Amino acid sequence: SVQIVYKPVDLSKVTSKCGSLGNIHHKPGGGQVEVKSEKLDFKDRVQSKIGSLDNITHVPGGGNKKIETHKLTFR
Amino acid sequence: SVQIVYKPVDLSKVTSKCGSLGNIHHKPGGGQVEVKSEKLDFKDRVQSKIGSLDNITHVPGGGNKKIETHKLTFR
Amino acid sequence: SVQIVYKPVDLSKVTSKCGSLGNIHHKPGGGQVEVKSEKLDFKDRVQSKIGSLDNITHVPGGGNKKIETHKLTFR
Amino acid sequence: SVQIVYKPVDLSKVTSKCGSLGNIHHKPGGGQVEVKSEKLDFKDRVQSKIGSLDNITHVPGGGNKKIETHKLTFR
Amino acid sequence: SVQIVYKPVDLSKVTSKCGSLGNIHHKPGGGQVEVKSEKLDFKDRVQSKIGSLDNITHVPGGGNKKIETHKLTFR
Amino acid sequence: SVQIVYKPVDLSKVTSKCGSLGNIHHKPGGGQVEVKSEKLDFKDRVQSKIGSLDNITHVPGGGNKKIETHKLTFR
Amino acid sequence: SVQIVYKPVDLSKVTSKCGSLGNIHHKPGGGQVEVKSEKLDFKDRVQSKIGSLDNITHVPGGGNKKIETHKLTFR
Repeated sequence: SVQIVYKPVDLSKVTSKCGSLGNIHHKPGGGQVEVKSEKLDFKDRVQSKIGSLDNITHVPGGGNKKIETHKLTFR
Repeated sequence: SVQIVYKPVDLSKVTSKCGSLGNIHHKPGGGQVEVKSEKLDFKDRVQSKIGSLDNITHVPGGGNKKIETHKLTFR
Repeated sequence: SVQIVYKPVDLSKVTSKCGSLGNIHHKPGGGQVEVKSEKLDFKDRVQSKIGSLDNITHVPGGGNKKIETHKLTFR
Repeated sequence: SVQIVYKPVDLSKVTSKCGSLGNIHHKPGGGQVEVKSEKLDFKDRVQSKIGSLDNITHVPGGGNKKIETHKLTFR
Repeated sequence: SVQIVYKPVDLSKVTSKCGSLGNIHHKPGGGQVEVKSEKLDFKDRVQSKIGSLDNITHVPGGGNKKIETHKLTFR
Repeated sequence: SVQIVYKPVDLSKVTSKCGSLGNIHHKPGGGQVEVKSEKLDFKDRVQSKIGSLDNITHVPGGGNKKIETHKLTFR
Repeated sequence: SVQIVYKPVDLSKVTSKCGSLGNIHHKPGGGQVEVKSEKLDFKDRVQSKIGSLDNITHVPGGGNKKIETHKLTFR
């Protein structure tokens, strides 16, 4: 016989108090990109950017992240 | 015989108090992109950007994320 | 017989008090990128950027992260 | 017979009090990148940047991180 | 008494033989311009551009110029 | 008495033989310009560009120039 | 009495034989310019660029120049 008991408890807390965020300026002068890739062959769970000129301004009032992977494997 | 008990408890908290967000400016001068890719062949769960000139201004009042993958596998 | 009891407790705390964020300026003069890659062949859980000219301004009021991987494997 | 009891307790605390953040300026003059890679072959859990000219301005009011990997393996 | 004789002779020649002109490509990625000029005051024979984002493709089969200012001033 | 004789002779020649001009490519990634000029005051024969992001592709089959200023001043 | 005789002779020659011009590529990654000039005051025969991000591709089949200033001044 086998018994497995997986009873994790999480009363955890992730938080911020953040006042004014204010004067965020993001002013990029524009570059230049070239790519040559005579053939491509992607096959499983692939994430790809091949050519890109990508600006982001990401200004979250909180932006608090909490990743909580569980895995229970029996064989 | 086998018994498995998977009883995780989560009373967890993810939070922000964020005041004014205010003057976010995102003013990108526009680049230039070229790609040559004489053939492509994508086959399973592929995410792809091949050529791109992509600006984002992402300004969430909260933006708090909480990812909670469970997996229980028996064989 | 076997008994396994996996009962972790987490009352943990991740936090910030952050006042004004204020004058963040991000003003990049635009570069130049070239790539030649006569063939590519990606096959499992691949993350790829092949050519890129990517600016980010990431200004989270909190931005507190908490990664909590569990794994219980029985054989 | 076997008994395993995995009962870690974590009442831990990760924190900051951070006043004004203020005048962060990030003004990069734009470089130049070239890559030649006549063929590529990626196969498992690969993270790759092949050519890149990437600026980041990451200004989190908190930015406190807490990584908590557990693993319990029985054979 | 005074005599002035202004008898310049010009049998001059300005010329080109120019075959095919062919594949001129002019593909500009679009910039960004800002100007602040709280007051302006222009007064004689002024040529001005104050803000501009101006592309030209000027492809004259000849384009030969010949400027020939004379001036004779007596007092 | 006075005599002045101004009899310049010009049988001069300016020339080119130029075959094919061919593959001229002009592909500028787009910059970024800012100007602050709280007041301006221009007054005689002024040529001015105050802010500008200006591309030119000037491909004359000849483009031969010949400037020939004369001036005769008597007092 | 006075006699002045100004009889310059110019049978001069300016020339080129130039075959194919061919593969001229001009691919600038885009910069960034800022100017602050709290007041300006221009007054005679002024040529000015105050802020600029200016690309030129000037590909003349000939481009031969010939400047020939004369001046005769009597007092």
